[PDB]
Amino acid sequence: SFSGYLKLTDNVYIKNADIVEEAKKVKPTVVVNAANVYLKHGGGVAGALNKATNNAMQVESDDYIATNGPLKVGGSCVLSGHNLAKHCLHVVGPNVNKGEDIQLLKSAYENFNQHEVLLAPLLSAGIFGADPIHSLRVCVDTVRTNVYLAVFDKNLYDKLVSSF
Ligand SMILES: O=C(O)[C@@H]1CCCCCN1C(=O)c1ncnc2[nH]ccc12
Repeated sequence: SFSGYLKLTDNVYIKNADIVEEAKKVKPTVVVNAANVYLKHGGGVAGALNKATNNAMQVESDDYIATNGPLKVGGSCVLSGHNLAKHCLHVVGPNVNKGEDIQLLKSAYENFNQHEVLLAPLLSAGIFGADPIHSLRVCVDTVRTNVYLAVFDKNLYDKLVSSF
Protein backbone atom coordinates (compact mmCIF):
# COMPACT_ATOMS: atom_id res chain seq x y z
CA SER A 1 0.00 0.00 0.00
CA PHE A 2 0.88 3.75 -0.05
CA SER A 3 3.40 4.85 2.58
CA GLY A 4 5.13 8.07 3.61
CA TYR A 5 2.24 10.37 2.65
CA LEU A 6 1.19 13.47 4.56
CA LYS A 7 -2.56 13.70 5.09
CA LEU A 8 -4.05 16.98 3.79
CA THR A 9 -7.77 16.17 4.17
CA ASP A 10 -10.07 13.18 4.89
CA ASN A 11 -9.33 11.88 1.35
CA VAL A 12 -6.27 13.73 -0.09
CA TYR A 13 -2.68 12.68 0.68
CA ILE A 14 0.61 14.04 -0.66
CA LYS A 15 4.26 12.90 -0.97
CA ASN A 16 7.46 14.27 -2.53
CA ALA A 17 8.02 11.45 -4.94
CA ASP A 18 8.60 10.51 -8.55
CA ILE A 19 5.18 9.14 -9.67
CA VAL A 20 6.95 6.57 -11.91
CA GLU A 21 8.92 5.17 -8.98
CA GLU A 22 5.84 5.32 -6.78
CA ALA A 23 3.77 3.42 -9.36
CA LYS A 24 6.50 0.75 -9.75
CA LYS A 25 6.63 0.29 -5.97
CA VAL A 26 2.91 0.31 -5.18
CA LYS A 27 1.41 -1.07 -8.44
CA PRO A 28 -1.81 0.86 -7.69
CA THR A 29 -5.17 0.03 -9.23
CA VAL A 30 -5.10 3.42 -11.01
CA VAL A 31 -2.30 5.76 -11.91
CA VAL A 32 -3.34 9.13 -13.39
CA ASN A 33 -1.52 10.48 -16.42
CA ALA A 34 -1.38 14.25 -17.10
CA ALA A 35 -2.38 13.75 -20.71
CA ASN A 36 -3.11 16.02 -23.67
CA VAL A 37 -6.13 15.50 -25.95
CA TYR A 38 -4.09 13.56 -28.50
CA LEU A 39 -2.53 11.22 -25.92
CA LYS A 40 0.90 12.20 -27.26
CA HIS A 41 3.07 11.43 -24.23
CA GLY A 42 6.15 13.48 -25.04
CA GLY A 43 7.21 15.20 -21.86
CA GLY A 44 6.31 15.92 -18.25
CA VAL A 45 4.57 13.20 -16.30
CA ALA A 46 3.16 11.68 -19.54
CA GLY A 47 6.58 11.31 -21.15
CA ALA A 48 8.00 9.80 -17.95
CA LEU A 49 5.13 7.28 -17.54
CA ASN A 50 5.29 6.32 -21.18
CA LYS A 51 9.09 5.82 -21.12
CA ALA A 52 8.64 3.55 -18.03
CA THR A 53 6.27 1.36 -20.11
CA ASN A 54 8.92 1.06 -22.91
CA ASN A 55 6.48 3.04 -25.21
CA ALA A 56 3.68 0.49 -24.79
CA MET A 57 1.44 3.31 -23.37
CA GLN A 58 2.00 5.36 -26.56
CA VAL A 59 1.27 2.41 -28.90
CA GLU A 60 -1.97 1.69 -27.02
CA SER A 61 -2.80 5.39 -26.98
CA ASP A 62 -2.32 5.80 -30.72
CA ASP A 63 -4.73 2.90 -31.38
CA TYR A 64 -7.26 4.53 -28.98
CA ILE A 65 -7.04 7.89 -30.81
CA ALA A 66 -7.25 6.21 -34.22
CA THR A 67 -10.53 4.61 -33.10
CA ASN A 68 -12.11 7.35 -31.00
CA GLY A 69 -10.53 10.69 -31.90
CA PRO A 70 -9.13 13.10 -29.37
CA LEU A 71 -10.30 13.57 -25.83
CA LYS A 72 -11.91 16.83 -24.66
CA VAL A 73 -9.94 19.24 -22.43
CA GLY A 74 -11.35 18.32 -18.99
CA GLY A 75 -11.99 14.74 -20.09
CA SER A 76 -10.43 11.36 -19.62
CA CYS A 77 -10.19 7.79 -20.73
CA VAL A 78 -9.19 4.57 -18.98
CA LEU A 79 -6.45 2.52 -20.60
CA SER A 80 -4.01 -0.14 -19.40
CA GLY A 81 -1.53 0.71 -16.63
CA HIS A 82 1.00 -1.68 -18.29
CA ASN A 83 3.84 -2.45 -15.80
CA LEU A 84 2.92 0.51 -13.60
CA ALA A 85 -0.68 -0.02 -12.44
CA LYS A 86 -3.77 -2.08 -13.33
CA HIS A 87 -5.19 0.97 -15.21
CA CYS A 88 -4.03 4.38 -16.32
CA LEU A 89 -6.60 7.14 -16.15
CA HIS A 90 -5.48 9.63 -18.79
CA VAL A 91 -6.83 12.99 -17.70
CA VAL A 92 -6.59 16.24 -19.68
CA GLY A 93 -6.27 19.32 -17.58
CA PRO A 94 -6.25 22.71 -19.35
CA ASN A 95 -2.85 23.77 -20.67
CA VAL A 96 -2.49 27.48 -19.78
CA ASN A 97 0.63 27.65 -22.08
CA LYS A 98 -1.83 26.86 -25.00
CA GLY A 99 -4.58 29.35 -23.78
CA GLU A 100 -7.08 26.80 -22.40
CA ASP A 101 -9.75 27.80 -19.87
CA ILE A 102 -8.44 27.17 -16.28
CA GLN A 103 -12.08 26.64 -15.15
CA LEU A 104 -11.82 23.29 -16.95
CA LEU A 105 -9.41 22.15 -14.18
CA LYS A 106 -12.36 21.35 -11.90
CA SER A 107 -13.98 19.21 -14.71
CA ALA A 108 -10.63 17.42 -15.15
CA TYR A 109 -10.47 16.54 -11.43
CA GLU A 110 -14.09 15.29 -11.46
CA ASN A 111 -12.85 12.31 -13.51
CA PHE A 112 -11.05 11.09 -10.37
CA ASN A 113 -14.41 10.55 -8.63
CA GLN A 114 -15.08 7.53 -10.82
CA HIS A 115 -12.26 5.60 -9.04
CA GLU A 116 -12.08 4.66 -5.36
CA VAL A 117 -8.39 5.29 -5.04
CA LEU A 118 -5.76 6.82 -7.33
CA LEU A 119 -2.06 7.66 -7.47
CA ALA A 120 -1.91 11.06 -9.27
CA PRO A 121 0.07 14.13 -10.14
CA LEU A 122 -1.31 17.71 -9.76
CA LEU A 123 -3.22 18.43 -12.96
CA SER A 124 -2.32 21.40 -15.20
CA ALA A 125 0.85 22.05 -13.14
CA GLY A 126 4.43 21.75 -14.50
CA ILE A 127 4.66 22.22 -18.22
CA PHE A 128 0.87 22.74 -18.42
CA GLY A 129 1.48 26.22 -16.92
CA ALA A 130 -1.08 26.51 -14.09
CA ASP A 131 -0.26 27.51 -10.52
CA PRO A 132 0.24 24.23 -8.57
CA ILE A 133 -1.16 25.84 -5.38
CA HIS A 134 -4.38 26.49 -7.32
CA SER A 135 -4.34 22.95 -8.72
CA LEU A 136 -4.06 21.43 -5.20
CA ARG A 137 -6.94 23.67 -4.00
CA VAL A 138 -9.17 22.53 -6.86
CA CYS A 139 -8.16 18.87 -6.22
CA VAL A 140 -9.11 19.05 -2.51
CA ASP A 141 -12.36 20.89 -3.24
CA THR A 142 -13.43 18.53 -6.09
CA VAL A 143 -12.16 14.98 -5.53
CA ARG A 144 -14.12 12.90 -2.97
CA THR A 145 -12.33 9.56 -3.58
CA ASN A 146 -8.94 8.69 -2.08
CA VAL A 147 -6.17 10.46 -3.95
CA TYR A 148 -2.45 10.02 -3.33
CA LEU A 149 -0.60 12.92 -4.92
CA ALA A 150 3.01 12.52 -5.92
CA VAL A 151 4.91 15.81 -6.33
CA PHE A 152 8.29 15.37 -7.99
CA ASP A 153 9.84 18.74 -7.11
CA LYS A 154 11.00 18.95 -3.44
CA ASN A 155 10.84 22.71 -3.35
CA LEU A 156 7.32 22.78 -4.76
CA TYR A 157 6.23 20.01 -2.33
CA ASP A 158 7.47 22.10 0.61
CA LYS A 159 5.64 25.22 -0.70
CA LEU A 160 2.40 23.24 -1.28
CA VAL A 161 2.36 21.82 2.27
CA SER A 162 3.39 25.09 3.99
CA SER A 163 0.77 27.16 2.14
CA PHE A 164 -2.09 24.59 2.35
O1 LIG B 1 5.29 16.59 -10.04
C1 LIG B 1 6.03 17.56 -10.31
O2 LIG B 1 6.76 18.26 -9.41
C2 LIG B 1 6.15 18.01 -11.76
C3 LIG B 1 6.69 19.43 -12.01
C4 LIG B 1 5.86 20.59 -11.44
C5 LIG B 1 4.53 20.28 -10.75
C6 LIG B 1 3.47 19.58 -11.54
C7 LIG B 1 3.62 18.10 -11.81
N1 LIG B 1 4.88 17.74 -12.46
C8 LIG B 1 4.86 17.12 -13.64
O3 LIG B 1 3.92 17.22 -14.41
C9 LIG B 1 6.06 16.33 -14.07
N2 LIG B 1 6.60 16.83 -15.19
C10 LIG B 1 7.60 16.15 -15.74
N3 LIG B 1 8.18 15.03 -15.31
C11 LIG B 1 7.65 14.57 -14.17
N4 LIG B 1 8.05 13.47 -13.47
C12 LIG B 1 7.24 13.34 -12.37
C13 LIG B 1 6.33 14.34 -12.34
C14 LIG B 1 6.58 15.16 -13.48
